[PDB]
Amino acid sequence: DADFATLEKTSGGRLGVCLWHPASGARYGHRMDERFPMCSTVKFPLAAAILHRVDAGKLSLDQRVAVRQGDIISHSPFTERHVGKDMTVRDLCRATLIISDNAAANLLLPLIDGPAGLTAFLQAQGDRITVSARNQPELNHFAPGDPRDTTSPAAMAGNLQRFLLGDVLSPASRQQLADWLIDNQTGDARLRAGLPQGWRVGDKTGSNGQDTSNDIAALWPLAGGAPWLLSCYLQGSALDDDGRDGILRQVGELAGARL
Repeated sequence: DADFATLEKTSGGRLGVCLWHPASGARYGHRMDERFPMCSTVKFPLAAAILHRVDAGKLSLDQRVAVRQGDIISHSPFTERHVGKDMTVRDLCRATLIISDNAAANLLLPLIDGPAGLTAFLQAQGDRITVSARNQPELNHFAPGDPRDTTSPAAMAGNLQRFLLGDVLSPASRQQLADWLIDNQTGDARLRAGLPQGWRVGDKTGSNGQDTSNDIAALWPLAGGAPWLLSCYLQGSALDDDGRDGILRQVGELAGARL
């Protein structure tokens, strides 16, 4: 927890990291309780809330949601192909997670009573910090003192534990959720690029395109054993997307030396 301070100086802005090993209780990080904008990382608790409602019989992964032209916004590469028809909830979950389909998240949110319902879901599972207030794209707005669409590195690391390793979800739902993060397509130049060999990575990313990039991940040891959880938030950085990706890569390098 001193390498992160040195790394934060390179970034500019605020760097929040939480590396947690639940089986042993080891914890490393920096600004672990400060609030950072979630950006697209809000899609991970969004998918878990969907699966939890599915496990409760109040929703089905095979029910289909209509897609109209008004639902399409920027960076929605899968939902834009289904204007005038429908898509299964399962495919909407996959699209919003592995490629960060923005419209797919706006179509999943009303199924769990919107951002207010997502916050109510997070509070019921034990997360009293994370606040989900808006949908895409305005959830990327952030200002100090404004807790809307924010989380903490420790809170999101705990959510990774509850939904992937805990018993919040059914064994089939939590394994499907892990498989989605493993199939992520947007994190090759971020945490994955710095993490060492011998670990399976599942992650979800986020970015505002100017000064904020986030990446939360689960670290399964390929040689068997208990997994780690790594949340990383970088807000207000002076580096652009490629530079912030380099900071996220170095976070993976620092975490790899602590495994």
